[PDB]
Amino acid sequence: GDVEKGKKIFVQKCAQCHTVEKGGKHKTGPNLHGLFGRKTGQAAGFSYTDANQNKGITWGEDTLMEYLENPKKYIPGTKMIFAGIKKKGERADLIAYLKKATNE
Ligand code: HEC
Repeated sequence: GDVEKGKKIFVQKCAQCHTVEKGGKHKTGPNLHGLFGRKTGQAAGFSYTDANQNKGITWGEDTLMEYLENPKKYIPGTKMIFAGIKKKGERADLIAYLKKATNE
């Protein structure tokens, strides 16, 4: 994936609901710092659905690749109202961006 392309995707498709930085605010969706290795539904201070709390997976490259294609298919009942990113390359770029931005 291409980090710079992924940054642009994040701004267009994600940033209205999510921050990535350490100490960034929860918004409509949870702050995503530490995403890689985070268990579903475990960010303190965010009110998740039971569906997101109970999915029982660890976020990382492949679980994110699947989720982001079609969130509701991966986590039925999620309150993340986002249809998905259909192009594999776009998902890969976004994930590469997230891997950097959620760790910095
Ligand atoms: C607002 C309209 C959203 C947009 C646009 C995106 N996300 Fe989101 N996300 C949102 C909510 C309300 C939640 C919680 C859902 C629930 O059912 O409780 C989420 C959740 C995620 C998660 C899971 C995080 C966890 O701690 O388990 C991830 C990884 C995530 N969102 C990522 C993400 C990305 C990368 C987006 C752009 C493609 C994106 N979301 C858009 C709300 C909104």
